[PDB]
Amino acid sequence: PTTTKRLMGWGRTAPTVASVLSTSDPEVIVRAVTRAAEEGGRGVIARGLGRSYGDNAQNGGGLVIDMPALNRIHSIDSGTRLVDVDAGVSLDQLMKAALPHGLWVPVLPGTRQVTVGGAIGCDIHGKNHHSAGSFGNHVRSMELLTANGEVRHLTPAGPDSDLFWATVGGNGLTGIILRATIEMTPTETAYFIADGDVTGSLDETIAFHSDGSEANYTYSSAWFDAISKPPKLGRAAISRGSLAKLDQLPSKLQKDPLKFWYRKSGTYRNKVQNLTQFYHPGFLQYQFVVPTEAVEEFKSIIVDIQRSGHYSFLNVFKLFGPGNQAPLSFPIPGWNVCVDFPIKAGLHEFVTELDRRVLEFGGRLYTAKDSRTTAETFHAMYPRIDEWIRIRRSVDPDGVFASDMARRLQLL
Ligand SMILES: Cc1cc2nc3c(=O)[nH]c(=O)nc-3n(C[C@H](O)[C@H](O)[C@H](O)COP(=O)(O)OP(=O)(O)OC[C@H]3O[C@@H](n4cnc5c(N)ncnc54)[C@H](O)[C@@H]3O)c2cc1C
Ligand SMILES: *N(O)c1cc(C(F)(F)F)cc2c(=O)nc(N3CCC4(CC3)OC[C@H](C)O4)sc12
Repeated sequence: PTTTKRLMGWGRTAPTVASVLSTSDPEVIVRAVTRAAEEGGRGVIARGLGRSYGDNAQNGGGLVIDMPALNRIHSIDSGTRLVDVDAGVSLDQLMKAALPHGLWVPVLPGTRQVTVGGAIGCDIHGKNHHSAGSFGNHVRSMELLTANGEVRHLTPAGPDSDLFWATVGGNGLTGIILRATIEMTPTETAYFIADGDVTGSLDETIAFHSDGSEANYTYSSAWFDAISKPPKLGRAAISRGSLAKLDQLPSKLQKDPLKFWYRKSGTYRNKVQNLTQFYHPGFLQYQFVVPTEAVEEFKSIIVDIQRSGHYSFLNVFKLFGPGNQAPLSFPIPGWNVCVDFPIKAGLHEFVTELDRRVLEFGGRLYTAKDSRTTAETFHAMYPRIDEWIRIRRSVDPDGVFASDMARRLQLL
């Protein structure tokens, strides 16, 4: 039942207070939206598990629908590879449910604690982006509650393709997704055949990813060094691989294939690994991508980070593949970097500086990772933003759907 609560992003900054609804009944959500439309307060926004670091899933003064309560899985079909799920279904929940059927979650982020609705809302990406694209590429259909109380059937190629692609990466600003059909990835096992490599510099890391080699693997990411001075800066521990076939597993693991003095270094070949072993090996979360061809410019950001004295120990490096049709979708082909800055004096001035260099080089920031950037910067980082706003207003003219991010980045 609707009640006032303090809500925060994962980064635990900029708290605001809102009214919160938690229901497993789609009809209560419809009535709440229609009621909010007829009364027109500060607005409605859907919330998933709250794994975004910023302010996209909160609406100070308004209403927030806690979506995790709406978590029924309707059907799993190995033949079509299709899965019909409530937007509040967890990726962890869906994984556990679809694995015995031989189906794999097509895009897996760093944590399995995200809703389908939040996966779509931020168009999440994973280690397999260069081969699979982002989460939006794998949504066959979705049911979207709009400001007028209508539930719209949306498809990537069909009649409402425009609303579909404005919803993907739309950060809940086109309405509340109630339900989706996801096309899962077929798999024989829950294991990876993996290669490990180590490089000695930023240049080597770049070159390693630049020789067409990435096409040999479905999944690829790397940790890199952001603390050492050149020539050691950028040296990386690269982890690449693909889902194993059954005949590639040792016999001891073939029993249960879909189950949930040596020198130890980062170089190995054709290693069989489970999900934990392949993935796993306050703080300002910062993520940016610059275009592939902007190699020297990308290098300059990494160098400047190191020179700045802001020291990040947890950094992820990935080469993104082609993007998709969503105007607000974060990934573009090019160099993606996640960095974790300990909060210190001068950090905020520095990230402001980083934002503008990313802007100049043709790059963008991720909505799931931001709480600080300015509206003029963000608009400029997404060339299709005005096209998106026009679509958003067509389905929500009176601004029934709103969030702290939407007011901050002027997305209404
Ligand atoms: C440890 C960690 C690792 C991560 N790794 C990755 C990664 O590798 N790749 C990556 O892309 N992201 C990553 N993320 C970010 C995360 O995947 C996204 O922020 C995701 O959107 C969070 O899902 P959520 O269910 O918590 O949604 P929330 O954070 O609650 O909300 C996200 C947005 O989606 C909207 N939304 C949520 N549910 C609905 C719905 N039912 N209908 C309409 N709109 C909705 C909200 O309005 C909000 O704008 C990571 C986060 C953490 C904490
Ligand atoms: N950046 O946040 C990031 C990018 C990618 C990639 F897909 F672009 F390559 C992948 C990625 C990832 O796989 N895991 C991340 N984690 C964040 C920190 C971590 C591990 C997972 O450490 C503990 C905490 C619970 O999560 S970030 C990431």
